Parts: sequence; C-alpha cells; structure tokens
Amino acid sequence: STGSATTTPIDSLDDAYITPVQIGTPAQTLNLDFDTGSSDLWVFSSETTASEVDGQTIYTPSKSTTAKLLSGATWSISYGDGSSSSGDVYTDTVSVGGLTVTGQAVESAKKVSSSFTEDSTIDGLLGLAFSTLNTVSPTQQKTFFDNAKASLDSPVFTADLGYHAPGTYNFGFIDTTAYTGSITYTAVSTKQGFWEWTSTGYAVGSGTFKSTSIDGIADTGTTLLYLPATVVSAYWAQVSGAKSSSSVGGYVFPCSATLPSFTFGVGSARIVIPGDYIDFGPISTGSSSCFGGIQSSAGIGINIFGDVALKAAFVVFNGATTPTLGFASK
Repeated sequence: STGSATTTPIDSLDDAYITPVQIGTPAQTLNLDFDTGSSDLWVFSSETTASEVDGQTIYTPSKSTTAKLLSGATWSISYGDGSSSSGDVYTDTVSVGGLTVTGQAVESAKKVSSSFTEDSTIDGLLGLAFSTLNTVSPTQQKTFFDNAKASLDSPVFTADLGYHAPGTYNFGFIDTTAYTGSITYTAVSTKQGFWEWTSTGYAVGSGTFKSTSIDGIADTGTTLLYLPATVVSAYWAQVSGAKSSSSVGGYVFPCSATLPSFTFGVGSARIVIPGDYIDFGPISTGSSSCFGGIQSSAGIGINIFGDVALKAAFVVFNGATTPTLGFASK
C-alpha cells in the first residue's frame, strides 16, 4: 500500500504545516501537525477541557463506531518549546492520504497548554519519530508509520515541505518526479528516539564550505534551524545590523536586509537554503526588526534541522531494519 497527502503552511511564515487525517467511522477529518521529532498521535477531542479549545476541530470518539477505549492508558508529553498536553487513549481507524491503519492509538487530549489553545489551525500532532519515544503508559504505543510499515510497498515516508506553499507527505514510495539530481543517504542513530544524523558541514552565502561534523535531528515539527553558536554567529555576521537579542530570544536583523543563503552538507552533497527562507518577519507587528530563521541550539542540548532546512530538500525517512535519511535538492 501507499498514501499521499498534501501538507499546507498554517500561516504566511510557514510556522508549521497541517495535513488532513481521517479518524474513526464515519471519518472525522482533523488537521494534524506531522512531527518527525515526537512519537504521539494526539488530538483535540470531546474530552478536552472546554476553556482550552478555541476553534480547533475535535475528535469525538463516541461518534465513531470503530473507537475503543484503551483501558487504563494515559499519556502526557512536553515539547522542546515548553508546550504540553495529556489525556487518555482510544484505538481507532486512521487514514492518511488513502493509507489506512486499523487499531491506531489515538491519544485524546484532556488538557493542552496555552500555545495549543491559541493556535486554532492545529487540531493535534501525528508523531513520526521512533516509537520508543511514545508516552503512553503503561503500555507504550506505536506510531502511525510503525503500524503501517509492514503493509507499505517500501518501508519509507517522505517529507516535501513547501516554502510559502503546500507540499506533500508520501508513505510507502519515493516520487522520483519530486526532486532533482540524486538522493544522498546518510546514517541515522535511533539511540535518542529521533531521526538523528550527522551533517558534514556548512557554508554561508557564496563562502567556502567548512567541513565539520554537526549531529542533529530531522524534525518537521520544529519551525527553525537550530545549530551550534559558532555556526550561527558565522551566518549572522554576514548580515549588516544583525544581533542576538536576549529580550527577543534570538538573532534579529533589519527587515531591510537581503539575507544570504545557508548550505548544509549531506555526505558529499549540499543542500542550499535560500536566504528568503531564513526571514521570519517582524518581531512584532509593524517592527523593522525581523526574526531570524537560523538560531543557536546552545540552550537546547541538540541541533535541530527543522522546517527551514527540511523545506529546501526532498527528505526520505527510510524505516528499513537499519534506518537512514535521504536528502535531495528539488
């Protein structure tokens, strides 16, 4: 089997991407944030505290003839941005782009933190990291990809995120029309539960490439590109007036600037992020200070190849017995 679904930016900045997902019988379609940095499929629901729901579409398990309470199971997750959610668990039928999994754990939120409530466009998350990170207790649950894998034509999914435009998540096949050149594959460590890999270096604009190993994670659920402070300083030093602002929480730059590109290495190959992809707009409405799309990972503990980086590539998440990642230009 295969599936193919369009993923759409939630706003004009590509702050996140939503993909429609069918849950239950008859189908209830929710727009979920596909997140290769986590491993829980959770949704706003009829169980979510009413004051914490503000415009999201909810899953109502009592209206699904295939929903079954997973008795005793609870979940609770905290994300790198400080947001969180928790609740109980049902199993139900879940379809993405024509690919159907029966018995998928659907984690129903009883509580969500303010950032989720405040984002009316995201109805939940669909985790695509390794199932070892799933938070369901006492019986850990499998991701949608893990449950689908055996049925897929090939044990892979691909992320093709757009810049200020829709893109595609495919399951079970590699669309050879969706990229240019060849796909370069690179090793993955699953030891932390992430799609963790080592970039071979970087360049700023037209500058020379610096060969240096950068371990990080391919994370569709993180907006920006978070890299070591040395790398980030070298980038912003090429932008007149750019500075790190403790009050804003990262590097800002004059909105009048033209940003240089940023290149990252995948083996001997190179992925070029155009400068425009690094502009996240005014820090506040009407400001002439703009927020940078490349930020330091120093306070995180891990480097994160988020959407800023991934949207410049066609990315293969290869879930073979030994997983690997593939990157192609597009």
